[PDB]
Amino acid sequence: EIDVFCELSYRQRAMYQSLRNQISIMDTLMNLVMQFRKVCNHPDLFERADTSSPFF
DNA sequence: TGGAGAATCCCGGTGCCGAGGCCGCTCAATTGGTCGTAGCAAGCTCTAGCACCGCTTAAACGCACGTACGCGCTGTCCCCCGCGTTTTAACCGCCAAGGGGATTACTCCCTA
Repeated sequence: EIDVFCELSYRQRAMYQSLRNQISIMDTLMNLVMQFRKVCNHPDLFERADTSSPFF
């Protein structure tokens, strides 16, 4: 059994920390631990990156 | 009237498939007892439904009389039927999708 640690990429931690900011109001925690598990898997699960352009 | 042909009947054969009957279970109908009530029986009031009389007039009705409208009769046509050809898409089969819902998993926190 080999443990393989890797840190949250800058996009993931932008998701994770703004999500964790909800703990300043709630604590829904069982909802948050599923959103935290999504971003810990891939942020496209939480918000799919897609072709984008400036504000019109 | 006759006739030909096209349309409908009837008779027998075939098949399939659904109705009628059988079997398990269950759960919902029945037995037995309690308790509340509700509506059934008496009694009182007096409300308004019925009957009658007399007057008023305005609504009904019998009949005169016309003319306005119902209907049969003629002509036209046009437009809907009937039947043959062309075309389309309804019906059937088979696979696909997914989409919804109920069960199961596991944390977190309310509430008893």
